[PDB]
Amino acid sequence: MVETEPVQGCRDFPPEAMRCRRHLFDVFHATAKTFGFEEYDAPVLESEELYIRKAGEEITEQMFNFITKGGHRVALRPEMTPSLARLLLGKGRSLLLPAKWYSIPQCWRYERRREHYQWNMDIVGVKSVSAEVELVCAACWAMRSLGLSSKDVGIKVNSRKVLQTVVEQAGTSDKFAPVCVIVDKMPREEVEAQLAVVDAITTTLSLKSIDEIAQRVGEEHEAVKELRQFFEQVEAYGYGDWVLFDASVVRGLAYYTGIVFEGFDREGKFRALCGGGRYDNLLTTYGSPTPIPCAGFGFGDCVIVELLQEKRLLPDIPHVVDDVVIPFDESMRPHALAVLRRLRDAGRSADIILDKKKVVQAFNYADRVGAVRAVLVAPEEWERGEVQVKMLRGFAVPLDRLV
Amino acid sequence: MVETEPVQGCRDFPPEAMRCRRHLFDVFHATAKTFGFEEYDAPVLESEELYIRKAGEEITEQMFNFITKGGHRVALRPEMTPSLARLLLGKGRSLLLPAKWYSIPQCWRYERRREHYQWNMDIVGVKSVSAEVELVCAACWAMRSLGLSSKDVGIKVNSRKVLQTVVEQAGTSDKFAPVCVIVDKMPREEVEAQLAVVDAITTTLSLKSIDEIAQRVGEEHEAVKELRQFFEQVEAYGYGDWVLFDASVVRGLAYYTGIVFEGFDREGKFRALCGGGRYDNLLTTYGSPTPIPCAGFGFGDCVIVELLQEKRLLPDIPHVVDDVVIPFDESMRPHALAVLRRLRDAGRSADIILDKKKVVQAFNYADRVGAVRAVLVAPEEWERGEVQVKMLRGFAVPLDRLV
Ligand SMILES: N[C@@H](Cc1c[nH]c[nH+]1)C(=O)O
Ligand SMILES: N[C@@H](Cc1c[nH]c[nH+]1)C(=O)O
Ligand SMILES: OCc1cccc(Br)n1
Ligand SMILES: OCc1cccc(Br)n1
Repeated sequence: MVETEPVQGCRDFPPEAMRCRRHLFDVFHATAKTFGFEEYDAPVLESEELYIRKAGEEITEQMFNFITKGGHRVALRPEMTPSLARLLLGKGRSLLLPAKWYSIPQCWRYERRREHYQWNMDIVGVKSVSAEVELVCAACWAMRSLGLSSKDVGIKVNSRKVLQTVVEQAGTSDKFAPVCVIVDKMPREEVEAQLAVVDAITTTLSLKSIDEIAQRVGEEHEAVKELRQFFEQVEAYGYGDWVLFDASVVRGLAYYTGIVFEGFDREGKFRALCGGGRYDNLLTTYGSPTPIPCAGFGFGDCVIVELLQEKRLLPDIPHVVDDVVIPFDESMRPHALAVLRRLRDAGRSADIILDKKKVVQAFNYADRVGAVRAVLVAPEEWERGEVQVKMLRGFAVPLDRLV
Repeated sequence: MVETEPVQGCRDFPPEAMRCRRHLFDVFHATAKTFGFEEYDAPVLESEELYIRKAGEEITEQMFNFITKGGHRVALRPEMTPSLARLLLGKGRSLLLPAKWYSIPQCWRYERRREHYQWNMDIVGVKSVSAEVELVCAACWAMRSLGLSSKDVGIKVNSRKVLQTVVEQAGTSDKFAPVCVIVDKMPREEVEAQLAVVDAITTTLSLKSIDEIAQRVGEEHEAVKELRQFFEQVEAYGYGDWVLFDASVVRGLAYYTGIVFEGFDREGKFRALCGGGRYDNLLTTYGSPTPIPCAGFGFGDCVIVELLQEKRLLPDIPHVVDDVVIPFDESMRPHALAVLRRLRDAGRSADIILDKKKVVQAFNYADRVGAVRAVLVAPEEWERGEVQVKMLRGFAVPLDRLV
């Protein structure tokens, strides 16, 4: 027998599991539409070059790469943001701004799971914190659409500019991104050893509010005015109970320059539900002649499902279909087919019993596939221009009155 | 600057191109729902073993394979059917039958395009030709939903059992599948040379009707009764002008045992639009203790788009959004945000102008993103509990009357 299990660290999605995934994705799609984002996509396969950032990122360290037969260094994408930037840079001057683009790519890694799907939402060409406001609200919106509340989850919000200022007011301005990557890992003894290759860092990470950080850098330091505006806008949109300040949040990615944020469950049981931030320099580093402000987030398909399961928000939903058409016997098949065509022509989902079987087993089959209605096509009714209809969740009906 | 082009033989889908793809996929999905098929998925990455069929298939010859860091022979899937069978075999006795499963996987190759998406539709556990009838009708349905008619396209239909009988009545019963693979290629001189490593084959390929093939094997040879039933059922479903007999159609895949079929444009300008057939032995060869009848097709995303472009059936459709909310200035942002929340709460798609800009440039922006309506939020109206609304495809309105 063949190996029936999927390849290492990858998931199968038979119909039952696929209905769950599709329930999650319907939300990602519907939230994007609500928020005016436009869908895009790009090859899962990208040049390895794309991801050579040299900051010790976990995401790049764990890159699922290989060499083609032609000798080209390639990778299954570990994230989407670099692909987005390539696309943006490819368009350059022709792309109208601002742009709001989303996608739900499968992303990969090698080392546990080797794949996941990740909802990506990004705003391009918006300088102001309104971009981050909308992104954080979109993530809250999706979580709320899935049945969660602000009692279940929150979004922690910070700015890297603060640490930047503390890095700046202290000793280069060359390695702010590596430091973030290390500080993101916060085993204190281990983290400090990595930073050797500091006290103001730990202190400012532990500062508990905007007022306390305003004391450290001024009531108008770049980062203070943005956060107050951010919290003020989220407040005004009505999702104020969903967001809060947390100075320990920097994220693991090199390219964030400004506001960063992270979704979490309020019980402390799970990893981040989603993660994002402003990355105003990425496209400059890809060789863009003009700086392109950007901001966005990734929202994985696994952590959220665990949370939804824990909260009893992922009930199995069975397959449904409107009609199951049942030939009384094989002589009625042509006529049953004509009825099938009408039902489908009217926008109904409909099966016809494909195999040879007895009526009562056809009815049982109808029940098992979650049919709302069974339509029996029998000789005596057919000559009266009728079928027998029966609701499952039988009285004779004219063919025209079925739809 | 970074390489802005995608990796060799792969396609980018910026919003414009993605709208086209999504138009095609909406059809694939909606047809599957109409026909009662259930969605499933599986990893793009599969064990190379899965595809070792040793029949000289083009699809396996051109397999995008590699070795992992752990030394495991793997491949980006060249087709989906083997993945389906793995899943089916994994379930075995627990899977209720019949089952109707669909998916729209990206599939890959190495050699031109290295990737395409392919709608897959398969019926499992149905012995009779009704399976093939429904599959062929589903493909016609999708094409018709895309604007095509039976004047534009058809489906050629055959059975491999005929050639099987001619192979059987002639000299082993071990290499029927390799012969199909060669005969599928029909450069006559080249094809005959391959078959050396025959006249009844060419003759029967050139037979022009069911009556002529019935003369060669009997009015009830397995293949004759099935085809008459097939054409009779498709006729009864009302798609008789879409289908026809063609004895030269065998398809390139080793595993087809019965009825095979192929979609084509009636002008002779394009390759096959879709391709499928019955494959009643595949799961036996994977080690299933019980024979599992199966039938299905693949329907690519490229040929169909070319055809639709040629027929002027793929007009660009611009982005749309219901509302664009416009702060009169920054002081109105909080209030504009509250309005944004209401609109979205009511199921509308809505943007808010994120950047600082003048009203008339906001209105222009609204027009460019395809907004149905612009909602101006200005101080004088706001204190009257109102905004200014203006249709694009402005009169004052109470906040409650916007939805
Ligand atoms: N690529 C980021 C998410 C993101 C999208 N846009 C900005 N950030 C991640 O994987 O965490
Ligand atoms: N795998 C086939 C299509 C198919 C699906 N089911 C049966 N056949 C192909 O690539 O042509
Ligand atoms: O960002 C972590 C990550 C990247 C790719 C795949 C998986 Br699973 N996890
Ligand atoms: O069946 C031909 C095929 C397989 C995989 C990818 C592409 Br493009 N074409």
